[PDB]
Amino acid sequence: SKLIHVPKEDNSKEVTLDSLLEEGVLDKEIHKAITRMEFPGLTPVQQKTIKPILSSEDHDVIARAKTGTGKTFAFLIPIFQHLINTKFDSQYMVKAVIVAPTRDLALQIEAEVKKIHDMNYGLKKYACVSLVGGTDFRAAMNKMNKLRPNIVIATPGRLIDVLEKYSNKFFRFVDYKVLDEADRLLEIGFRDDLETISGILNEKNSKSADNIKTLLFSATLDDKVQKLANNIMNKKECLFLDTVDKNEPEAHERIDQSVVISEKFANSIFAAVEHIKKQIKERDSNYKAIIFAPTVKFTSFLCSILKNEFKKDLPILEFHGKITQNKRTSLVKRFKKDESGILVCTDVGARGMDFPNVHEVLQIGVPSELANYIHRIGRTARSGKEGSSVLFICKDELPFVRELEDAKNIVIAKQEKYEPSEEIKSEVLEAVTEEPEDISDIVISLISSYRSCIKEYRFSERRILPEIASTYGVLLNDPQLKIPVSRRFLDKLGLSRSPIGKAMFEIRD
RNA sequence: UUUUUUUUUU
Ligand SMILES: Nc1ncnc2c1ncn2[C@@H]1O[C@H](COP(=O)(O)OP(=O)(O)NP(=O)(O)O)[C@@H](O)[C@H]1O
Ligand SMILES: [Mg+2]
Repeated sequence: SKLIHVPKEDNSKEVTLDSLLEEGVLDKEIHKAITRMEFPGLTPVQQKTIKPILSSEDHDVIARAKTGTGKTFAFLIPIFQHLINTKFDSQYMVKAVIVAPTRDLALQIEAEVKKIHDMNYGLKKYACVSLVGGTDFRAAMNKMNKLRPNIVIATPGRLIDVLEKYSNKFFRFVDYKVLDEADRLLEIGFRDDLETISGILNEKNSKSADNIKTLLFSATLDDKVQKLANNIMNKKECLFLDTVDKNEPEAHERIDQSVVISEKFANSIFAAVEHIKKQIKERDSNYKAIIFAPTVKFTSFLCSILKNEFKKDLPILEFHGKITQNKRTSLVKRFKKDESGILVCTDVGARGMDFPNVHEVLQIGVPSELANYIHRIGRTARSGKEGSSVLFICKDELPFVRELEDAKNIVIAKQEKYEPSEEIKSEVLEAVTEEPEDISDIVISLISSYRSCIKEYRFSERRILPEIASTYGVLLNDPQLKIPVSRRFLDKLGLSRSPIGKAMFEIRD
């Protein structure tokens, strides 16, 4: 299908809620809702996408816009307008399906729909239900039946689950599907699910298999997502609306980026602790920060250290996929409202989540994928605000920083070295209550995570894996101690004959 | 000795 490029341009007439109202694109009721939010104007992506999304042209839409620049309302505004345009047709049926890669992001998008409802009670007739995992299935279906929503927001697993059982009842009249964080939903492990969802929706559609229009949004995407999305895009024309220059870096330019390079992976923990201690002092505890880590087990470990160091100064919140869904939701609600605190998380919180007035994004080690560097740091500097980010890595992770320059055109000007004092090491290690078996589990989780991104980040396997493994000895304060394991385990790892495996493990079987 | 998410509360 034909991809039509509409690139970023300089002096082009500003689009406003009024001008869209005056020109007949937006109805009074949706103009009213958004006006009462009292935004200075419409963001660039909103100005660019609202009219094309609503145009009677038979096209799909792809939109690129930097983190924190209002992509959510860029799709919700025209979705509401479509619901108004067709209000007497199939009024009890789902007309728009929005899919997100995480439950908390799905729930956030729903909360934003509810804000529109709150600014104009006349829009409540266009009801919304979220379909996400870790929530009661029956309670959610009771809500579908009671409210007969025109808008569904969902994560892929639970959406497929509902569709296999109830696609005929609610989903035969869908006109739009939206992939938020589209590039993420089209990677391995979501792409097949999105193809399944798209196939069901197209097959059940009462008008035709090509009826549904598809909208893709992300801060990180290009021409190549069209290829990846080929089986889910129905229309013969695809509009690519871009608010970023072709060669311009995708990272938000307002973020003051830096990297702190240690000799050892474990030293990044000490660097981060000292950085946080200094920020708490200098800002008189007026400090709101998010710190990312590579694995669930390590995030949990890092939370223990940060609580021991900083619980007296700031709240420390632990956010990952093994936290119960009730707690994930309640902690997201709190950190959205709070003026200060530290959110410690995995890449579950890398994309989409909008926590106002975060001062800094910190990262210990590398993201779960290259693009997530851009999304991670984009948790700060949202809707016009300032922000900073610090990447704490060790020397053997430097090829990641080179790949950021090579692949994404991101050059971090501020780079410095770090070496921990014996004082900080003692302070951090002595409060660690984890048993050796727990430290082993934690470091093994890191070995696995790093092993999986060696090719993508161009690491040297023979250097990076031993360095990650050596964290075990560092944390037990004995640097020639290796991780005790079984031969059966080493065989499973595929390192039984490797000198790399010999440098990491001791067969204490 | 589940590497990040993502139905199984249908
Ligand atoms: N026109 C506007 N003017 C000012 N703020 C806005 C506007 N539209 C939305 N916002 C706010 O901007 C913040 C970020 O919007 P959001 O839609 O989450 O960004 P996004 O582009 O999806 N970011 P990401 O998902 O991180 O790539 C939210 O707090 C919105 O309320
Ligand atoms: Mg978003």
